[PDB]
Amino acid sequence: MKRVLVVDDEESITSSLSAILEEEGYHPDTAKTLREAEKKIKELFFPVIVLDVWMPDGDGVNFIDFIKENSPDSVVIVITGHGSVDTAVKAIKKGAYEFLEKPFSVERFLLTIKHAFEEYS
Amino acid sequence: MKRVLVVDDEESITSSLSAILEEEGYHPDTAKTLREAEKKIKELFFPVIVLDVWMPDGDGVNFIDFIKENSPDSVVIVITGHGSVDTAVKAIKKGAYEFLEKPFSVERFLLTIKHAFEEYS
Repeated sequence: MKRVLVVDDEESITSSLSAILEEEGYHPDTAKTLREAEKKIKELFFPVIVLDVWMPDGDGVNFIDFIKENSPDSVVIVITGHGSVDTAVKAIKKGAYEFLEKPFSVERFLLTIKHAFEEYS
Repeated sequence: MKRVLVVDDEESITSSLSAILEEEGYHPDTAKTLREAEKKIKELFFPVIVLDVWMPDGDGVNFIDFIKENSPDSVVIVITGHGSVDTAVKAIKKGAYEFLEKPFSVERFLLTIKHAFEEYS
């Protein structure tokens, strides 16, 4: 199942990214808090999940630790508008399949998901 | 033996980075061509090597493929002044332990090596 969970305190963004995700047949999700995404993350099977860095509860880079703990085969994408090569690297070796800034187009956004699964396989 | 090979068509840079590397007891090296770094690479044991992207023969990101072929346990660092998050990621999953732009300070430069080994272990 092309299930995907988009975690972002910005309903404005998730709303858009959710339109393109649901269009490809995928199941886009929204989460304003990580803790909430963790409860369901362990209560259901999620192939690929998207979690930005700019989080209210806590950064996303560190959030991976939990995922890689209760979902090693799982793949999560880290995105942030602040931009940073340093944080990007450490965010790639943690549990981020790809690092994309805040602004993104369906072209690069869709390519991320499609590859997110194929890779996980 | 704290051996390190810095590949950069810029003798001006390698000259500096080589001063700090040799200071820590490491053995800094310079290479204006990849092909040359490949011959010696398979002619000796190299724990950590640094290869920038801006190369005359060919990009460094793709160069990793060769290393990961005749040196999987080996760790190489990819650096480029052009800067790019996209290329950075793909350069991290290839064989780059860390991604640092052109300009760098001994503080971040030394930290890369020190961790380069410890990590490889």
